[PDB]
Amino acid sequence: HQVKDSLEQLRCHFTWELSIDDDEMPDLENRVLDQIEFLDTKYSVGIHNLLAYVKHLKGQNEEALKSLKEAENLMQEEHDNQANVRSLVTWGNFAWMYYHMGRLAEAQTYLDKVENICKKLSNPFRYRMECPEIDCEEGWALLKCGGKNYERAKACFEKVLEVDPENPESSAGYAISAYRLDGFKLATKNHKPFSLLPLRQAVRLNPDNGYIKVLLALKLQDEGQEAEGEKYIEEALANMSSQTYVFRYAAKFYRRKGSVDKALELLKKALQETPTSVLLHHQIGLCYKAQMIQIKEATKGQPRGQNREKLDKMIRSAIFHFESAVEKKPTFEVAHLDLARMYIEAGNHRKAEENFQKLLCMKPVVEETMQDIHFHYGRFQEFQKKSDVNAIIHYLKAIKIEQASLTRDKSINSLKKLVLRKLRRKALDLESLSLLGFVYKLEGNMNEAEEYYERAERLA
RNA sequence: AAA
Ligand SMILES: [Ca+2]
Ligand SMILES: [Ca+2]
Repeated sequence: HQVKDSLEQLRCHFTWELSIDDDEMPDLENRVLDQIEFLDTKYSVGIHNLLAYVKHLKGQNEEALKSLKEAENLMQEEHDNQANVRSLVTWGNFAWMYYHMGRLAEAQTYLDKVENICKKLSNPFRYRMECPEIDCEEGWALLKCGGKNYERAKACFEKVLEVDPENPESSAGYAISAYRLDGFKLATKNHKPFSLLPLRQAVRLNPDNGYIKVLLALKLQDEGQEAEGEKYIEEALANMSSQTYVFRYAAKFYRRKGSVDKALELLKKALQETPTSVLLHHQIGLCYKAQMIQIKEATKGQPRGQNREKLDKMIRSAIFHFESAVEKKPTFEVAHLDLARMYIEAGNHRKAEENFQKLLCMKPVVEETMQDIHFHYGRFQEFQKKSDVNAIIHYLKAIKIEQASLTRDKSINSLKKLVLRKLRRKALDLESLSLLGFVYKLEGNMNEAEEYYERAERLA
């Protein structure tokens, strides 16, 4: 059992517990291929090792070995054939691959290669290489493999910064991880911009990195400093590196600023290069949604003639792109929610309902998203299905998720409005009286609350 | 990646 025990001491994708789910694997593979072709980074060893790991999980071990050989080839060709500790991730993945393929003599050869380097560098462990480069590699792998891994990713980069606070690579990874984690909390009450200072430091330490700049721009826009942010958008757009990724986030920036036509032009250029990106399809749908809202206001809700044709084009285009996003990544919860809401605009309540039913079964990484799912389904029930019974059920389910948020407050207000309406048509509805007491209790008005709870009690 |  020495071989398997030794393999478990290696630091590589096989021991990083990435937990890649089958239903997210097609999208992951597409994003890995996009990154190989279009993200300009100093080292590409990590991304080719992740592609090999994906190929292995797909049952394509010979294809996996080709990616590991490419990782080794690129490491030398583009860095003066110098030795680099990042090779140990590749060798570790070779050892695991050969073990799984039954090429056990070769697996042992790769264990021996790793051991030889750990000894040469006075590493305390025989096989587990302790160095900042491999902490970074672990972090980048976690960061590519879905939101459930982001706290672990951030901690990988933080471990480096606790020893070397000006390390450029880990500054970048820590800032991106922190930014995405801030996004998970962006609608929660009293959320704070933990990623802002990290992003400023990462831009300082990585002055040519346009990916970091556009995230800094977006966080500045979040914090009410759009003009400052726009300077970073312009700097990133002036450099050719990673252009297709810069376009995604610049487009978000311009959409949120109100320059939707400009956003769409950038996204359509980006789609020429990465047509499988679910982020691009979702962002494109969001632009069409924003244009729909614009047309509705200019025509005060009653577009006719060419305006009606334009509106229908926006609705059907948003549906097309939201459907494209969820075909490619069926776990993309918020894209299903935007899709359901757009089927309401199209007048197809059966397809809206179908997508809401799908959403009610999901288990998002961000648990608060289920507040939005119940809230919007409750609104659909109240306003499209004319079912106060089901509206109340789902407003209550949103409220039961206790985390204070924009949506939980809207759900309380919507429930209040609904029950006040029912009491106007029937002042002695006992269920409505106690729900109104509940609402007032959640708001803090304890005397009004107990009044309605008592009033409700008497009648019974 | 909605918000
Ligand atoms: Ca390039
Ligand atoms: Ca290749």
